[PDB]
Amino acid sequence: SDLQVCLPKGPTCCSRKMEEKYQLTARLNMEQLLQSASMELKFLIIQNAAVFQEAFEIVVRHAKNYTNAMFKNNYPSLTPQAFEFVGEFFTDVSLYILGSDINVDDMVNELFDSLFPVIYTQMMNPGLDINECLRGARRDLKVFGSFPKLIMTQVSKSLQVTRIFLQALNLGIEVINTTDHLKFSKDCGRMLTRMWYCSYCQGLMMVKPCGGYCNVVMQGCMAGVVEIDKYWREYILSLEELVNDMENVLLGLFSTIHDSIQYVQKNGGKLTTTIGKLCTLSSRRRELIQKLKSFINFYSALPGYICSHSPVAENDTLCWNGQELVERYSQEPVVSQIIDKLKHINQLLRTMS
Ligand SMILES: *[C@@H]1O[C@H](CO)[C@@H](O)[C@H](O)[C@H]1NC(C)=O
Ligand SMILES: *[C@@H]1O[C@H](CO)[C@@H](O)[C@H](O)[C@H]1NC(C)=O
Repeated sequence: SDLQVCLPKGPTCCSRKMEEKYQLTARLNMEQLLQSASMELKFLIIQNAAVFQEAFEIVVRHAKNYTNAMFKNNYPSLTPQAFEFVGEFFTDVSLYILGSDINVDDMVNELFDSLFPVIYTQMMNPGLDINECLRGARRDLKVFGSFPKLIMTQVSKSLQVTRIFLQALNLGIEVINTTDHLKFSKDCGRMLTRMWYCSYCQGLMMVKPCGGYCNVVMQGCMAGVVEIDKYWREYILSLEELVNDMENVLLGLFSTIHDSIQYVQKNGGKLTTTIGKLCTLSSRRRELIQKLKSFINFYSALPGYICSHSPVAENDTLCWNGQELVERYSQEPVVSQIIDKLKHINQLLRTMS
C-alpha cells in the first residue's frame, strides 16, 4: 500500500521496512557477483605483477654487481668512487622501472659527470675543489663523444618499455578492482530488488526471475559498463603488441662504459692542456598474454555472468517478471574514469611498439 519498489499487484507480505532490507541485500548481492566474476582475473595480474617486479629487480641488481666487478678488475684507480656513481645510477634505474619520476638522460649524464673528474685526477693527471669545473668540462668539451647519447638511447628504449609494462599490469589491476565497486543508478537498485526479491513479497517460495527479464534489467544498468569493452579489448591487444630486452642492455653497460673510458683516454694530451687552462623472462610474459587473452570478453560477458550465476528461469516459463508470475515472458562518472585511464594507457602502449 505504501511500497516504493515492489509493485503491489495483489496483497503483499512485506512492509516498507522489509523493502529496505531487500534493497540493501540487492546491493550486496550485486557486489558479490561482480567480485566473484573479477576475482580470477584480478589474481592473475596480481601474481604476474609481483613476480615480474622482483624479476626485474634481480636483473638490475645483477647488472649493478657486474659493472662494479669490471670496475674493480679494469679500473681500480677509479674505485671506490666508481661504486658510488654506479650504485646511484642503478638505483635510479630501478626507481624509474617502478614508475617514479626519473629522467633517463639525467641518469646517464650524472653518471658521466661523476666519472670524468676521477678519470682525470687518477688516470690522466695524477696529482677536489676544482671538481665542479671538471664536471662542466665533461659536457662542454664532449670528452666522451657520442657514448653518453649512445647509452642514453640504449637504456631509455628498454627502460621505457619495461616501465610501461609494469604500469600496464598495475592499471589492469586497478580497473578490474574498480568493476566490483561500481555503484549503479537508483532505478537499477529497484529493478534488481524486483528481479531477485519482490517475488517473496507476493508470497512465492521457489519462483525464479525470467532469463529475458534478467537480460533487459542487466542491459539496463550495465549499459555504461558494457561500453568499456572496446577499450578493455584494445588494452589486451596493445599489451600483446608490446610483449611481442632490458636484460641484455643492462648487462652490457660495463662494456660500453669501459670503451668510453678508453675513448676519453685516447685524446688525453690535448685534453689535459685544454682543461688545465680552462680550470626465461620472455616465456613468462608470453604465458601471461595467452592467459590474458582468455579474458578479452570480460566486459561483454559481464551481464551474461550476473544472469547466469543468479537463480533465473532460463526457459522464460513460469517465472517472475518483476511484478507477477507469468506463463511466458513478454520482453557514468566512474565508468568514464575507467575509460580515460584505459585510453591513456592504450595510447602509451601503441607508441612503444
Ligand atoms: C651481488 O649483489 C648483492 C646484492 O646487491 C651483494 O650483496 C653482493 O655483494 C654482490 N656480489 C658481487 C660479487 O658484486
Ligand atoms: C581494490 O579497491 C579497494 C577499494 O577501492 C582498495 O581498498 C583496495 O586496495 C584495492 N585493491 C587493489 C589490489 O588495488
